[PDB]
Amino acid sequence: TQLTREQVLELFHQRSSTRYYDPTKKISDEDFECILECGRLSPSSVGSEPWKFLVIQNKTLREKMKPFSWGMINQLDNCSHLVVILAKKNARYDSPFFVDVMARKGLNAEQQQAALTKYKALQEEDMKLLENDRTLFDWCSKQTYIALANMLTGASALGIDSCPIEGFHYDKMNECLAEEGLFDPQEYAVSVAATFGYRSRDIAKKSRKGLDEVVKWVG
Amino acid sequence: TQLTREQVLELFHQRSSTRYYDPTKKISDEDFECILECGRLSPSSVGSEPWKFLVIQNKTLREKMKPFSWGMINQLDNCSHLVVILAKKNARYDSPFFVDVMARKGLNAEQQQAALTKYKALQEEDMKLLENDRTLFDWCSKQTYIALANMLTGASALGIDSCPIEGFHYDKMNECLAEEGLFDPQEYAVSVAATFGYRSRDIAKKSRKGLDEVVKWVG
Ligand SMILES: Cc1cc2nc3c(=O)[nH]c(=O)nc-3n(C[C@H](O)[C@H](O)[C@H](O)COP(=O)(O)O)c2cc1C
Ligand SMILES: Cc1cc2nc3c(=O)[nH]c(=O)nc-3n(C[C@H](O)[C@H](O)[C@H](O)COP(=O)(O)O)c2cc1C
Ligand SMILES: O=C(O)c1cccnc1
Ligand SMILES: O=C(O)c1cccnc1
Repeated sequence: TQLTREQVLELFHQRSSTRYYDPTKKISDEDFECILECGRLSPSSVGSEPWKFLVIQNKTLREKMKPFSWGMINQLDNCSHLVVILAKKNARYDSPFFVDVMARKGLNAEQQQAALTKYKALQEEDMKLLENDRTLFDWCSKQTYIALANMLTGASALGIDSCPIEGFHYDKMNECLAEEGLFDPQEYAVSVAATFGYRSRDIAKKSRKGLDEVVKWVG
Repeated sequence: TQLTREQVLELFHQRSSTRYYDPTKKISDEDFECILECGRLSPSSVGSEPWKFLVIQNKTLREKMKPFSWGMINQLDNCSHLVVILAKKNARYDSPFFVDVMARKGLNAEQQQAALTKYKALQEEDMKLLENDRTLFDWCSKQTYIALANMLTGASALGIDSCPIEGFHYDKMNECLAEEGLFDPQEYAVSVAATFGYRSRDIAKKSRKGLDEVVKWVG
């Protein structure tokens, strides 16, 4: 709730990508539930929350991923928890998906038509998202990277290590998960994944570009 | 550095999108540098770190933004600080950008050709990023939304309010900032923005989907 600049900086400095997990250690259900809340409570463009969190504790499913998940093949067997994040497909301003968005905010027929023209201008004019399906999906997939970032940070504040994962064949992971009946492949598609647990090895040297190279002040 | 579940949960409940800032309150330079570090230290796919943070404190430049920034119109006049986050364009596995990435990790000719083979498979086969410029750019822009999320959360743990911003004409924001010579428009393009300051109104309550609607457990 309140931290000092030296605790805040250390909290973001201390989080590291953990590629080797201790299979003997596992996260508590209350610890992981608060990690998932970090995700659920994340902000998202126009309150869209275009995400779904699949928690893959089934061990037969983890083994089936191994062949096309080179980024986490040596993490799938030992991590305590695995999360695959999906992003909403085709979240157009006039889609049922956005009727639910407006409905969660209690919008009358007039409030909805004003919000609808705002969504349209955002998607069609401001960001040019309705050229094809991939650009619109990537917009919701961007929001899911917000939830991903917050789950990593919330985990690291609870002493739990993590690794974000993109190292897998999207097409094969999509098919494997949709054929296992875990989501409707016309409404959602995989966006990014993440492992959680406790490090087995040591945490390496934090390496990033300098602050003076990545910031330009405009005064 | 270490928080309890009540503190972590409260940290993500307390962060809210602030549309109304107190113009008499400014964030100190030391507080704002610690917010910028939160972004700099964020994880990124293959350590790409594909972001640049523009801090727009010039009030003439802010005023030039108001006509096409409906999402931020009143925030531009009262927020303490404004950050426009750029994402790298054309970040192909065989680009100079990725020679810099490999160079910061110190790889020899053998390690660079092995890593280049992994970047190739990741970008071309696994994620299908190389079918046009937009898909490759949107990959880096997803990374920058991680940096965005960490800046919002790091700011709120310091007691500083914020609001992520997508509500603006992107084409016109790219042009306006490139005409001030702030980046090379063939190397970078605007990804997302954020305002920071101290709110003038109180936090309204979280409205999110339930944990039971957005989490699917597979045991
Ligand atoms: C990427 C992104 C862009 C956003 N753009 C704007 C914006 O332009 N203007 C605005 O007022 N709010 C914007 N929001 C704020 C969201 O509406 C807000 O996150 C959501 O309604 C949830 O509220 P909370 O953030 O207050 O929890 C944006 C949020 C995100 C994540
Ligand atoms: C979106 C995303 C995907 C990532 N994918 C993988 C991955 O598949 N496998 C992996 O080992 N690390 C992956 N990483 C970890 C990064 O390589 C790591 O974050 C970065 O190099 C910085 O190191 P640090 O996080 O330990 O500081 C990923 C990171 C991000 C952000
Ligand atoms: O998220 C919002 O509420 C929002 C986004 C863009 C423009 N106006 C509002
Ligand atoms: O970020 C990495 O280190 C990474 C990303 C994808 C696949 N393997 C490694």
